[PDB]
Amino acid sequence: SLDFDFTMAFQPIVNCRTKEIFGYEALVRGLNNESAYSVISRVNEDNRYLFDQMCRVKAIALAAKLGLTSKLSINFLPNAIYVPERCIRTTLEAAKRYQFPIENIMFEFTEAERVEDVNHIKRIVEYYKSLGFQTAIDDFGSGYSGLNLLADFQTNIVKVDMGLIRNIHADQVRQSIMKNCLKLFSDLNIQPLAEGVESHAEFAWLKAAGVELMQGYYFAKPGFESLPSVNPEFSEA
Amino acid sequence: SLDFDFTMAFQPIVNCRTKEIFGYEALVRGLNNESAYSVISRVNEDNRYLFDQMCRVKAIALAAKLGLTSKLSINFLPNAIYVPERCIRTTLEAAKRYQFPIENIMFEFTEAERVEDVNHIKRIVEYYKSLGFQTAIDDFGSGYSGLNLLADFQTNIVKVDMGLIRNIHADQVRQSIMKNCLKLFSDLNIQPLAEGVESHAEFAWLKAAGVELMQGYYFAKPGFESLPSVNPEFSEA
Ligand SMILES: Nc1nc2c(ncn2[C@@H]2O[C@@H]3COP(=O)(O)O[C@H]4[C@@H](O)[C@H](n5cnc6c(N)ncnc65)O[C@@H]4COP(=O)(O)O[C@H]3[C@H]2O)c(=O)[nH]1
Ligand SMILES: Nc1nc2c(ncn2[C@@H]2O[C@@H]3COP(=O)(O)O[C@H]4[C@@H](O)[C@H](n5cnc6c(N)ncnc65)O[C@@H]4COP(=O)(O)O[C@H]3[C@H]2O)c(=O)[nH]1
Ligand SMILES: [Ca+2]
Ligand SMILES: [Ca+2]
Ligand SMILES: [Ca+2]
Ligand SMILES: [Ca+2]
Repeated sequence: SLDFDFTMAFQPIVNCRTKEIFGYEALVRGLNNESAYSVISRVNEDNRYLFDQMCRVKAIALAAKLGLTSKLSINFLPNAIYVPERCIRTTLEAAKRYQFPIENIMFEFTEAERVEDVNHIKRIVEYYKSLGFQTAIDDFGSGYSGLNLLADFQTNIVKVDMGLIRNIHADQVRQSIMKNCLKLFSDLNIQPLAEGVESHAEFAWLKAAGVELMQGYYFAKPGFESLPSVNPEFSEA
Repeated sequence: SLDFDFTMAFQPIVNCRTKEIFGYEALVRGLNNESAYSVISRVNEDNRYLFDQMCRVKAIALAAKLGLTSKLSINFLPNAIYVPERCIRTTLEAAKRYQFPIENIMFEFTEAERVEDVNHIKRIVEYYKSLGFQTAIDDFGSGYSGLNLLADFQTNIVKVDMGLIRNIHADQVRQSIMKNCLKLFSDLNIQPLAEGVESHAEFAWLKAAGVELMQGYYFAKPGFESLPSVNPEFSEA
């Protein structure tokens, strides 16, 4: 073990077709709502497995304490940790003590590590899918999270990076990128999710294009140790 | 300022529609055909801009000595100190002295390894296009080189990474990625180039799906200080 402490904020993912909440992403904060980066910047190589586990337990315990009945999304620590089976029971144990279905837990793989050689996140994704977890590719269209991931394995969901979503209602290039990626997603039976939606104009274009799942300040900012309600402008039109 | 010396190999790019050679990529080799990895291993921060400039001039001089009449494709090294604006003169002087038309020189931009700045390699790409150079995004669909690049700037050509190409006649996920990227490249009016083609089966599929420009061992391996001829089996049907 116990070097430093932190907690979670939660940000809803909204199904714009049914206007209900698909789930919440768990986002780490310091005890006074300090930033995620200011917490993760204290995570080094020696306490990576401890911090990984504590994030998982902390997100599961808080979501359950707050009464989350939809999905809980947890970023998988990008550091390609090994023996994917080692300390997966620490996540299985936590979900059992809070009676939280494995099937309601989605791990988001945000590949952005030091070495561009680690395709064996495929081993981890296929293992986690075998236990019943949902899976997502995070930050698709940025960093390392690219087509190279889709080529070798497919997750339930792909979170399109907010760089690709910003101002898309009037950016012809991003429009074409998204149009052709959605058909790719459809061909791969993968569900899209647009992240970082900030304005109604982006929302309205994404929804016409066929995206149902969306996340962003437009719907709700992350809520410190709380499960935010979603913007009235969208939930009543 | 020459701590060591090297030279070049050249590998043809074939336009399979017109059945003629589009150009040659210049690939650095050791003086005894040592690997490009072995030559770039000796590049540190101190001799970065020096090595770079030597690469471009060496490639132009050799190409001109060997009698190249088509395009010459040069890799723009990532971490190319990211401040070119004035230091393109050495490339412009070399092209003029060896009477090599600048419009037949293509630069291949493999990555944006200055991610603290956003428009960084966009700044360079637009500058070299403004001079009349050809440009290409290299290793598309692998590594850090992907859709995030296409969203903010467009080159004349996008070379699709051979990881996405490998065994594509057999791999239905890769067939879908490529079908939908090809239509995206069409929408953006970017000419696709398939890299690393190794067999006929791959070539025939890529050809049938509308790729014209291709490169790889199936056509010819890189030629040490030479301009290799292209395999007769593809040009004899
Ligand atoms: N400009 C903008 N930003 C938005 C919007 N909606 C959400 N954001 C923010 O984007 C980030 C998405 O999280 P990420 O997973 O892509 O990066 C995350 C994630 O990669 C990483 N992280 C890694 N492991 C984590 C972990 N166990 N728990 C929480 N965060 C973790 O911390 C990074 C910091 O994210 P954050 O909390 O500051 O901001 C959120 C979120 O508040 C939006 O609409 N507009
Ligand atoms: N397995 C396989 N490899 C192939 C095939 N066809 C070509 N290759 C090779 O793939 C590499 C494509 O070059 P790249 O730009 O994608 O990576 C290049 C490039 O990023 C960099 N580099 C090489 N020459 C450079 C140069 N002159 N200037 C700046 N950077 C250079 O080093 C890497 C290795 O060059 P290489 O000679 O060993 O291999 C070539 C090439 O010889 C193929 O069909 N199968
Ligand atoms: Ca995430
Ligand atoms: Ca993300
Ligand atoms: Ca290249
Ligand atoms: Ca390449």
